[PDB]
Amino acid sequence: NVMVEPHRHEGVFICDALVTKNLVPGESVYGEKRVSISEGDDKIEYRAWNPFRSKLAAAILGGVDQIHIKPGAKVLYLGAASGTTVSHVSDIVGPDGLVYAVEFSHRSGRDLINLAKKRTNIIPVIEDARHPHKYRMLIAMVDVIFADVAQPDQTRIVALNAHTFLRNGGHFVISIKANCIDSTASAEAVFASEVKKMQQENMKPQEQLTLEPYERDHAVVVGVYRPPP
Ligand SMILES: C[S@@+](CC[C@H](N)C(=O)[O-])C[C@H]1O[C@@H](n2cnc3c(N)ncnc32)[C@H](O)[C@@H]1O
Repeated sequence: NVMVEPHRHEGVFICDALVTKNLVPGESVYGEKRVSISEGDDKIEYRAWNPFRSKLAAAILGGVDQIHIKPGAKVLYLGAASGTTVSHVSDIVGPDGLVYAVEFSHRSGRDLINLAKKRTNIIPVIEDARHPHKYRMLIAMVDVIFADVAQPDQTRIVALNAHTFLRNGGHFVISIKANCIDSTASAEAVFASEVKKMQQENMKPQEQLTLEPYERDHAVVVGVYRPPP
């Protein structure tokens, strides 16, 4: 009997509980359940991924087509907070991948630094994502930008980081809480405005979705970055 199967997305597993392979067996990050499966000499541990805490988990359970975060990927994560979702991104990309965890709160930054002591593939970048010139010497070109900064100017922030760091043909995944971007606009008006702005920066959405029943008026937009020469 197989208990934990690979998900459609490489590096994600499904146990309906979503889980990732724990890069640091024995350690939990935010109190999540861990499931360790031993058979003979083999052993693998997974970590439960809470879709009421992690917008990316809610999107995956909501049926997103691609997430682009995969084993070996280099990810620029904007708005890393204390590392809840970053820890699962770190699990997915694995030892040969890389996650830059950009977060400007020093309080949250201390949690990220402690998390990255055990995870070799996390670089805490405790800086303001509006000013990538201050950290551009730390960020090698990346494959994916994941953004969840919950700011009215999030699209401009993401575009500036994309134009600096994202490879041609790389991808983006942007989390959008409508009332964090413009609380006097309707969710549809916010999401349409943000999609429009992305397209103008050669961030072409390939999929957009909302996150019910985990979150209300909260979208995830996934797409590809195809800038001019
Ligand atoms: C919704 S929380 C992120 C939750 C996190 N993505 C997760 O799922 O684990 C938004 C975060 O973005 C951070 N943030 C907001 N504006 C920022 C900026 N200009 N630069 C860096 N971090 C920023 C906030 O401090 C906060 O930690």
